[PDB]
Amino acid sequence: LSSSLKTCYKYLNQTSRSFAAVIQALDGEMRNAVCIFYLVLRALDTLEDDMTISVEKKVPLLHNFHSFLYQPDWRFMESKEKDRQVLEDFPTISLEFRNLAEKYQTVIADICRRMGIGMAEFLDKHVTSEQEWDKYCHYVAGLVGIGLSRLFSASEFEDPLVGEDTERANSMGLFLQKTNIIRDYLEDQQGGREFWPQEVWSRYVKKLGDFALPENIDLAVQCLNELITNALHHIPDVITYLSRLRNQSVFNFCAIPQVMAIATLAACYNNQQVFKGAVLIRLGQAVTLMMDATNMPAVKAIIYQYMEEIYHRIPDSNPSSSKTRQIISTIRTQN
Amino acid sequence: LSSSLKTCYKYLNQTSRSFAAVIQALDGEMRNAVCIFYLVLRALDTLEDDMTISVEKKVPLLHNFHSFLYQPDWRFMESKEKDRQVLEDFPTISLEFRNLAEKYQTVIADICRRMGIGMAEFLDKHVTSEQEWDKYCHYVAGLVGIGLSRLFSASEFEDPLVGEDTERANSMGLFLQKTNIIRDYLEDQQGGREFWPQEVWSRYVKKLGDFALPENIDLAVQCLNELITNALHHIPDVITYLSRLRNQSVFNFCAIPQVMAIATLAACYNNQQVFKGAVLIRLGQAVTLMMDATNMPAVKAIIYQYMEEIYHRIPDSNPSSSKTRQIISTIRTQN
Amino acid sequence: LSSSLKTCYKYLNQTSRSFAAVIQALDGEMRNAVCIFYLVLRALDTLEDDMTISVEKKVPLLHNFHSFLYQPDWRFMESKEKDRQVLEDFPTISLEFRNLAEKYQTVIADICRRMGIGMAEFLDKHVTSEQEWDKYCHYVAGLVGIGLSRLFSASEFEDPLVGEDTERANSMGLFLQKTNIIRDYLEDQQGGREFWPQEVWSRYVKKLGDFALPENIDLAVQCLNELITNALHHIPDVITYLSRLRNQSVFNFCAIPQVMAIATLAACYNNQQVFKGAVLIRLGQAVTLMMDATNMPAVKAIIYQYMEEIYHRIPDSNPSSSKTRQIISTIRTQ
Amino acid sequence: SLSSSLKTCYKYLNQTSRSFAAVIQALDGEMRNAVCIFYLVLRALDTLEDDMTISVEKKVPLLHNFHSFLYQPDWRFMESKEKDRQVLEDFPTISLEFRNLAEKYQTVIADICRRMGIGMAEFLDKHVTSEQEWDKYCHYVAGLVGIGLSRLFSASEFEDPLVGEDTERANSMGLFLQKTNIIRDYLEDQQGGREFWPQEVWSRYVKKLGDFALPENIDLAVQCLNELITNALHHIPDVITYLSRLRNQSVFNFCAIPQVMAIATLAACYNNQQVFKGAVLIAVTLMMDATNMPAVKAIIYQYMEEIYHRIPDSNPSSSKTRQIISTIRTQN
Amino acid sequence: LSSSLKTCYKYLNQTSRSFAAVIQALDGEMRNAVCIFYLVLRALDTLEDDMTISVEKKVPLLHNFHSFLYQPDWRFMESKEKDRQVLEDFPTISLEFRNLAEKYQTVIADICRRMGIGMAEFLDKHVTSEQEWDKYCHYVAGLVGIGLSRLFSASEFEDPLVGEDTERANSMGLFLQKTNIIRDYLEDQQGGREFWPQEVWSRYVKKLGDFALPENIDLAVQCLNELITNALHHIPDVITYLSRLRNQSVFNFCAIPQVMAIATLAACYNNQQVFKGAVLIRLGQAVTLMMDATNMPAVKAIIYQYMEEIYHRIPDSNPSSSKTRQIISTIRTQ
Amino acid sequence: LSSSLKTCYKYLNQTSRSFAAVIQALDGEMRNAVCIFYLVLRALDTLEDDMTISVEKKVPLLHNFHSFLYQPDWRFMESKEKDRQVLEDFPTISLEFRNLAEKYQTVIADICRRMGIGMAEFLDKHVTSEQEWDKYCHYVAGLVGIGLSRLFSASEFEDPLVGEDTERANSMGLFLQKTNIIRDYLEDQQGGREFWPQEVWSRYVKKLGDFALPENIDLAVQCLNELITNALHHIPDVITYLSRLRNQSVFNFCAIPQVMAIATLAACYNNQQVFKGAVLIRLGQAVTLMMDATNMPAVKAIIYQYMEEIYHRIPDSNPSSSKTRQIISTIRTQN
Ligand SMILES: CO[C@H]1CN(c2ccc(C#C[C@@]3(O)CN4CCC3CC4)c(Cc3ccccc3)n2)C[C@H]1O
Repeated sequence: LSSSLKTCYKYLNQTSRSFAAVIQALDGEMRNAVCIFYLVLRALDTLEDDMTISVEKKVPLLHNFHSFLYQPDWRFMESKEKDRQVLEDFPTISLEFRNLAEKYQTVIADICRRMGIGMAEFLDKHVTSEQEWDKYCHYVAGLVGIGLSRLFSASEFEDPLVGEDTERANSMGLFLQKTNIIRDYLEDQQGGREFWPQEVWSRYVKKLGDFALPENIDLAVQCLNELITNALHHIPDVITYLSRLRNQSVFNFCAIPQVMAIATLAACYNNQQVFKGAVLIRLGQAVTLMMDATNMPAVKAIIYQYMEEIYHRIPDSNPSSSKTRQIISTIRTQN
Repeated sequence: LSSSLKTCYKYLNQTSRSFAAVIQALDGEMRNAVCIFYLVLRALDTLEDDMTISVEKKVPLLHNFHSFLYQPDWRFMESKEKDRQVLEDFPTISLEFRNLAEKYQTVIADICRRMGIGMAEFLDKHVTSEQEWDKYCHYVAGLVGIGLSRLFSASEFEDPLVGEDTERANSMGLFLQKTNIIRDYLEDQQGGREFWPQEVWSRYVKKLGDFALPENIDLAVQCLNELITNALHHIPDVITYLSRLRNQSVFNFCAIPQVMAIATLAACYNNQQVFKGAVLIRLGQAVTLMMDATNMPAVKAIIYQYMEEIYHRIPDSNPSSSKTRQIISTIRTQN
Repeated sequence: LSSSLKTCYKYLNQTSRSFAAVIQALDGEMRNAVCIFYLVLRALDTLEDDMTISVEKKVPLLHNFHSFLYQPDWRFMESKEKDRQVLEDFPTISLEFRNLAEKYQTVIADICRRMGIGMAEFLDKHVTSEQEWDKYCHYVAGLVGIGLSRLFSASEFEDPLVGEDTERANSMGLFLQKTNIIRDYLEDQQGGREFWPQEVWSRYVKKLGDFALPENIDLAVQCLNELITNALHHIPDVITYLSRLRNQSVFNFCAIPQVMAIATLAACYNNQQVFKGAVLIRLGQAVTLMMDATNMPAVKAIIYQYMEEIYHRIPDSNPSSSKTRQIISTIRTQ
Repeated sequence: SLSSSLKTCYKYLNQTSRSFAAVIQALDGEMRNAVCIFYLVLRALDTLEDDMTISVEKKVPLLHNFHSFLYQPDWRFMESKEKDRQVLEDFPTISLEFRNLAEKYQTVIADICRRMGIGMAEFLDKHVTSEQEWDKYCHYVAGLVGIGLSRLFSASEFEDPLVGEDTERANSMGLFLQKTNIIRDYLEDQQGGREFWPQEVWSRYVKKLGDFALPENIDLAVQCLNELITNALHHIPDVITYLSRLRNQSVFNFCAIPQVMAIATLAACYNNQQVFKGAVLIAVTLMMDATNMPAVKAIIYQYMEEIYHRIPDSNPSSSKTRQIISTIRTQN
Repeated sequence: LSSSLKTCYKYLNQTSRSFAAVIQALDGEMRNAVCIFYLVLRALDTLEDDMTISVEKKVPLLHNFHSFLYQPDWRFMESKEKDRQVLEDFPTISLEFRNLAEKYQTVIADICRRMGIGMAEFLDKHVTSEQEWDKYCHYVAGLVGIGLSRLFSASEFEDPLVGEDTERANSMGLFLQKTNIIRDYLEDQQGGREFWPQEVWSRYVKKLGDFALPENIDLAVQCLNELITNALHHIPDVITYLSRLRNQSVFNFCAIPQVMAIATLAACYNNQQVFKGAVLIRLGQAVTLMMDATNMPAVKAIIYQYMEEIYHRIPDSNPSSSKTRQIISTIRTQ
Repeated sequence: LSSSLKTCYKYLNQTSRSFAAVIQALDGEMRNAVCIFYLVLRALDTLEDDMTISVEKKVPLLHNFHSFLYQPDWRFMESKEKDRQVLEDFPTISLEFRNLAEKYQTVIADICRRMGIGMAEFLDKHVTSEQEWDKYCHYVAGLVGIGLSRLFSASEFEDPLVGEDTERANSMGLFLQKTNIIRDYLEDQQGGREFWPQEVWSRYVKKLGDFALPENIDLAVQCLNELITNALHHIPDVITYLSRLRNQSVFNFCAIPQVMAIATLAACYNNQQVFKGAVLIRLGQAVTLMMDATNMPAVKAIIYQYMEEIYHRIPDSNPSSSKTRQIISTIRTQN
């Protein structure tokens, strides 16, 4: 009934392309909790992205963002990004945050603190190792999967296990983040951002930006398949995690984005287009045509169908061909 | 093995484009009760539309139609309409009506009696105020939502509350009827039928027929968007009503047509093609692709997706622009 | 993390174009049990189809196939089939089979044995009568539907009532098989074998190969509608059988294949393309574009929409029209 | 408000039914009225069969056409002198509600009424002789009813299609109840001039069935009582199988409770001289009711042991009784 | 292991002869929420019944009782009633109240607030019409059935439709209350408390206390039967309300007390003993002892047997005979 | 249709007045396993209790009994007990023991082995401390609770937790055993056996037999209430144990005997009749009557009512009054 809450949801739909719909469809207290949660992370993320903010002035913000949640008057009017109104009109957001049950804000604020730490940390460096890729993805998405699970277990809509297995929840976050990192190479590159792991791309070319160069299209695709193969290893945890949910609204919120990500990886696999523009979500085969992602067995079938689309297009001489068949074979056989 | 019951279903399939399937999919008792309810209403509508029937002769028929249900031999042989078979062979349909449990009989007859009254009432006039629009929609559709709701409750497949809350039931009907009226502007025009509320279109043109003329397309679309905005006010009730359903076959029957109507309004909003012919139902955003309208959370997600599709296309100039944002905001925040 | 199990699933995906995913989606012990069940039946079918194997050497292999399951070192390297890797490497499959629980093994073996016997029977004869056509289908598909039902109950993921209803489980199989046969006419014509009952086509033309003759397209399409009408008679049992299920993974597994088959028949009905080439699962109505085969009410709606897509195309010319409408009518009032 | 005719039917149900009104009224949705009406028409038919003031010549056509009177709106019978005659004199009210039932239910009920009428007519001139004939008679008046009820459960979709298809198990449900009642109502019937115990059985004990009423034959009476009960016990395995297939709670309650009461009646009558002098009066159990399958099994097993340890070694059925009880005990 | 919570359950058992067991049997959070709810109502009721508290002092206590839940030190030490311990040690009870989740606190406080106003309203008067009887029963019990329903839904153990149906929840309360009021005629008369509606008993006697007079036994039993007939009218709602429940612990909690009340009315119907002391629930027709009140179909059967017990004892001469038959007919038929 | 298996069931019904029915009602594989388990224990108990079998002969019989299960022809023809038939025809029982799945054999044999040793350990002594009472009861009943639980988990009709939590399984047996020992005081006394713990009764009289003396009735009842109070301490575990069962047949089997034991204790509490003969079912209350022990909530309510029947009788002057109120209070407020 609130006017500020009405504003929060307006922002959610303003800044979110993939989650407003499933968030708003969440039952009870999760609706506003997840909604608010998304808004604070957006504002936080909007800070790390504004390069017009000196590193000397930005480190503080990231580190003490979790504290601005309790500062009714706090805000930021010195941002030029496109999602500024959430910082400028942050008071409206912080307000609703404080209207949440403590237990929920005890989770959201903890994550905001821990994320701000990781984000600041990677502020003056790029991802080198695959281990550091995980690490970075942990700070910006893995902790969100962890934070979301704890919110679910806290509302009691889901068993406490969900919130306890930070590992599985971590994978949920990593799979989405890696998928988007892979798919947005060109966009990120043209923006001056580099997220692909140097220890992986340096085996192909001198510098990451070279993949934007058409003469390197063959090497680029090869690196793409290696990165995708890497992300595929999280699928086992995704299935395990999804298979433990019992609340329908929570399952949709969780399953749908994951399936959309898997669908994106299948479309991007061995696809030169990843280096020319944006990629389009191929719906599944003739079987998936008759099924959606709202029940576990169907989500399984859909995933397996997307694996065969990848498996069937694997180039014999691709340097990762063996690795790709290995993980896919593991996904087919695991139960 | 009843030839008459078989004949009824043959008729159901010959006249119901979008309901035969979901109707025949209803569990047990509701199947025949809803099939027959559709057929009798179908016959009533056929009489109501037959312009070759003099008013003086049509009024008593609409008024007394409900009584023919109990007259074994009653039938109408002077109709030229396409679906005239349900009138010429009414004895077959009325016979099955009399075979339904008494509790379903009383609901259908009562609704038929009240609908006939309202249909005759609007035979000599057109819709003036937006209030008359609601009254007209109530008589030919709202009452149907209420009738169906009463059958669902009486069958025990759904809670007593579904049949009791007539306002929510009424909204289900108004939303479908308003959507179809908005969608079929042109077709009705080329038929001497005017359903758009006078007190609304008279603010853009002086002759409803003027919207078909393109010197006014810009005004016609303004009127179009206003009416759609009116119709959107029923969605909160539609969500509330669907949220109370617990029987899957009933949920399918109720939700699917509602979701299709919402998809339709989104495909007509600020769309010039409405005044040039038929419109198509673009799928639902990337997410929707993975969601069937067979569970409440999914239906919500879908409904929100469409709301944003409309919200994203609101011209700042459109005279209803702020009302359209207002209702959409109320729908997305309201839990 | 078993090596041989991973291989079985590699063959599952390899040989099956439409069951792999739904099989891998099955709950607990049904997963490997049905996968293995599909591979063995696959190997067995591979033999029957291989025409290089003599009529005297084939019969034995068919009759004893079920025993090979317990004979570790048993293999077969003298086949020219595209899916011979299952025969050549049968030990990998027999091993995992032997790793299944006793309850599952029993079922699978029994079906293989009975199927074997049946397949041998039609090695020298042909599909003459419709009753005969049911007989064959019962052997190559009907019994499989029963085996699956039994596995569901044995797994106890489904009520004991499922495995008991052998009559409708058999119908599940008969419907799919008659459908594949009807849709795969030309490919089977240009292949050497004919599965369409002579008693039915013999009343249309003198040779099944004659349907491939453009100068008979009419007679062709008419014989087509006639057979399809025959397959539609199984739908009531399919609906009843599916209505009984309570496990989501089992329902998806049973319902999606059946629905696709129905979509198939609706595409083939009164269609010439069944004789020139192969058909497309043309889109469904507007409503169906909303639902998917994962819950019974939705499966009913989808079925009804295909029945109407067919019914509205019935030409009152067809010697079958009367019968086509008759069964659909029955399907509508159930 | 709605149908006062239906209210009259439930009034008759409670008027004529001593043991089923409550569980029938408790059935879910459609089964409720269908089973109520089914009970009432059978009750009218039985009232005609049992009325001895109606000559056999006049009675046979009524029994043969009863199933058709269901479709004759004004038909009724005003010459019955039986205590339950109100259902015949006001049959129009009952057939009216019978005709308001969905057709799939009418079909089942009329069919059972038709077949039962034929069977009842067939037994008006003859007595029950062989055990095979005893089953036949029980099939007509009760076996077909179990079959009828089962077909209604499947037709309603509250139970699996199998329930109505397995006519043998459904038939056993009826026989067990009817044999039990026949065994328990020996005296009452003898005093009414009606004989139901198989002649080929009681003849091996006395010359005239009415002799068991005589104290000087009590020992022989009890021996016969035990042979019949022993016979009746053979239906239990089928009863258990039947109940174990039910999935609807209201249907389970309706089917099991009557069967348990009948089993409790046999246990109370076994080797009991009371069956021949007056009326018979019906510990782990007392913590359980007959509303879930495992509990029903337990209750049945307890009753079986009650009979088992009471079996007189001298009794000539002694071995037959132990064998069937052992068979029930070890049955899966 | 809270000592204060330990004390609350101790108080629950000291004051509730017929609810402690089913309350302690409730799943998860409903357990404490309903225990506390019972205790605070027990205190409020003791205040209402204490005739040593003047009306001008009592009105504020009743009106503001709900606010006392949030006053840690509030308590009442001037009561002479038998259950005054909950009032004298109210802080221990209000403490556990404040420990309950906010969603439960809100429902309990709201019902105390509303009940406080209703009780106060009736301090200066006796129940007159049957409409007034319903209003009074609504205030002291109807609101509790409504409150309990909201607690069930708030805990998620029950569907939200349960708390939403205030009409039937209200009937659940009126039924228990009217039954107790009927049963306790004598005990209330000897206590100087009159609850039987005046517009009803004044048609039989000059003073409600006259029913305690042996020479009016006949006019007393008739009034008794008229009140029971009135109470029977809530059974349809009771059955409807119970059919909606899905959680076993909640079902037992709601069904058992209703069934005991039904057994009580049957025992009291046309029973002279009502005016000479308490009445014994013995009851049980054939079927009964082979089924208890823990599943809906059984509950229905048990209720039907009790309705038949009453129906079979309805005297022709009784002024309510027709009405009594009508309502039971309605119960058994629909 | 095995003649040896039905002979086994004949013996079960012949030697078990209160478990034969619920055992026979057990689902699938549990049925035979539990039937056989009961028979072998019945045979073992028949040896232990036979006083015509010398200590010299008995010790080897109790210690090796478990091995006789594997010896096809082992039998014992010198028993003078009433149930000697199971010993003389042991090959029939052992044959069926060996036909059970190996996993069940492991359990049954293990328990017979452990029980054998425990019984042997007590042939030469009486029960002294309360710690020893627990030990004796563990050997003859607690181990059975553990064994039965392991059979349930092995069969998979119950979760592995049922079999793993041996402490709760042990409590189920101790409760029943302690209840039987309390109830059978007088019968055992006239039998020459003493089971009441000496460290408890000695604090009241010189010899256990003195409680049977009319002049010691007051002291006797006091002792009785102390032992009963002791037994009540297992109730929380009984509730915990039963609350975890998922299979209806297993629930009935475990719950009914437990509730019956609770009713017995309630009936014996502060009851002088315990020392003049036997006692029985204090028929419950008004709430009880309306509920059976086939669902957990109902079992809880039934148990709580009996706790109150006891609570209501605790006389302030009983030496154990405070201890009795304490454990009962603990039983009331534990979730
Ligand atoms: C409460 O939710 C329900 C509301 N629904 C409605 C509402 C109204 C109608 C209608 C209608 C008509 O009067 C309009 N027109 C077409 C059908 C009849 C006769 C002429 C219809 C059509 C209809 C369907 C089935 C039986 C009767 C009518 N459906 C279906 C669910 O969304």
